[PDB]
Amino acid sequence: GPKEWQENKSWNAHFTEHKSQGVVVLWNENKQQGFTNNLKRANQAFLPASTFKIPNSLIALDLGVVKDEHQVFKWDGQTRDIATWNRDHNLITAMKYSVVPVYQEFARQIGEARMSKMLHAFDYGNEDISGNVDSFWLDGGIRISATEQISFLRKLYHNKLHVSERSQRIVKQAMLTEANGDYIIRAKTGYSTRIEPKIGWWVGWVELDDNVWFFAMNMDMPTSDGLGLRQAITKEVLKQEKIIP
Amino acid sequence: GPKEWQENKSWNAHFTEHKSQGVVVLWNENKQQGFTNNLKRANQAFLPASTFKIPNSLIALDLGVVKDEHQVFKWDGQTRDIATWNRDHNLITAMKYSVVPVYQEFARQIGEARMSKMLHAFDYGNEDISGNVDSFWLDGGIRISATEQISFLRKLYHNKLHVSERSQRIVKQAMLTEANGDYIIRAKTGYSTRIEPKIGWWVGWVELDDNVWFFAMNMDMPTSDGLGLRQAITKEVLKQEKIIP
Ligand SMILES: [Cl-]
Repeated sequence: GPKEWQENKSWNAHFTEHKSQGVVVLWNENKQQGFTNNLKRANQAFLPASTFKIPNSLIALDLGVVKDEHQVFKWDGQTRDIATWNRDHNLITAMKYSVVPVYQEFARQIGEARMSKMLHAFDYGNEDISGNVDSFWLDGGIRISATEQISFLRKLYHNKLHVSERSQRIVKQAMLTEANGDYIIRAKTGYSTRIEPKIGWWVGWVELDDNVWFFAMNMDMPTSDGLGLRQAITKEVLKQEKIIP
Repeated sequence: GPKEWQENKSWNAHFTEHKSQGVVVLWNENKQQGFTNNLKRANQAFLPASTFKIPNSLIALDLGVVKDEHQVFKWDGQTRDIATWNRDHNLITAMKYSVVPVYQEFARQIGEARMSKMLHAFDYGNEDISGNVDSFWLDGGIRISATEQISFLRKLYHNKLHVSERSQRIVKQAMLTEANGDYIIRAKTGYSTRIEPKIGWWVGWVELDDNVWFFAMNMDMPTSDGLGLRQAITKEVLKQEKIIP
C-alpha cells in the first residue's frame, strides 16, 4: 500500500533547469501524505537561519518581550549593509525584511534558560542552542530538517504548540507573504551563510479553500545571486502539482 | 489650522471614466486626516448589504455560534444562482464568496435581542435591526455611511470593539483579500440590490510597512455588470494618491 512519504524525482528538473541543487518537501494535510524529490535531503538537518524567526517570534510574544505586532523596536542607529534594516520595525516588518538585529534583541531578552525550555517544549529540531543566545540559529548548534520544519509548522497551523493561541495567531499573521483569490501563502525565508554548507530556505504553507499544503525547501546557495530561486523553484513545484495556477 | 477632512474632486474623473457615480473615502491613520471626492455622500447612510458580514462574523464568533474559522457550515442542498454558494463553507470561504445563506443562519442563531445589543455596543451605523432577523442588512432598517464604516473599521483594526480580541483577530484574518510585498488589503465587498438606490460597497484598509489607510467606497450599481468597478475605482484612487504602486 501507499507510503507516508512519496519520492517524486521529476521535480529535480526544476533544480537542474536553474543549475542548482536542493529539496522541496510538501505535505497534503487532507490526505495526510507527503511528497519530496529527495527523501534523504528532506531529512537532513541544517541551521535554520532566519526561519528561526518563527519560533523566536512565538517565544517573544508568549513571554511579553513583544507585546503585540504593532510595538515599535527603534533602529539602534548602526548602519548595516541591508538598507531595510536601518529603520524602526514592528514584528510584521521585522519578519518581512528578516531584520536580524531586532530578533537578536528579542533573543537576549528571552535569555538562554527560557529559550532552551521553549525549544524543548516545541520539540524543535535538535533543541540545541549552543553558542550565543543571540546568534545560535546563524552559527551555533541548532539543526532542523525540512520534515522537522513541516512537523513544527503543522502544530503552529493547528494552534497546538505550547504557547497561547494568541501568540500563534499573531505569528501566523506576521508570516503572511502573499494572498490572492487563488491561495494564501504564510511562510518565512532563511539564508544560512556563516557555517558551511551555505543554503537558502523557504518554509511555510499554502492555504486553499478546502485544503492546506505545507512546504519546506532548502537549496545550495554559494552566493546571494540565487536567493530568488527559493520561491521560484517552490512555485514551479506547486504549479506542476496543480496546487496554484 | 489644518483640516481633518478634505474634499478632492479630481477623483471624480475615475468615476466619470467608467460612466459611474459614487464616493471613495480614505483615512490616513498616521496623520489622522481623511479625504473624499464627495463629503456629502461620504456621510450619507445606506444599507450595508454584505459589508454587514464583518459585524455579523464578530457577533457569531463572540457568542460561540461559530467556534472558529475552520468550523464547517454544510451546504443545505438548495441550488442557488451563485455557484460558489452550492458547497460546504467555513468562515474564511463564506466571507470570500459572500455566502448569504450561511450568514442568514448565523443571524437566526444570534437572534434579535443579542443582535441589537451588539450593534448598539459597536455603535454601528444607526444601530437599527428593524425588518427580518435574517435579512435586515439587505432590506431592513439598518443604515451606515462610508465615514461610519471607517470609524467601525478603525476600532476593529485596533481591537477596540467590545467583543474579544480573539474574535477581532479571526475576523481580520477572514477579511484578508490581497497581499504582496507592497501592501496587504483586508476588506469586504457588498451589493445592495433590494431597496433603491442599488449600490456597491467596498470597505476595508490597506496595510503599509509604516502606515494604514482605511477606505470605504460606495457607488451606484444598477446591474451586476459593474461590480468589478468597486475594487478598480478604489485602486485608481489609491494609485493616484501613491498608496499602492
Ligand atoms: Cl492574516
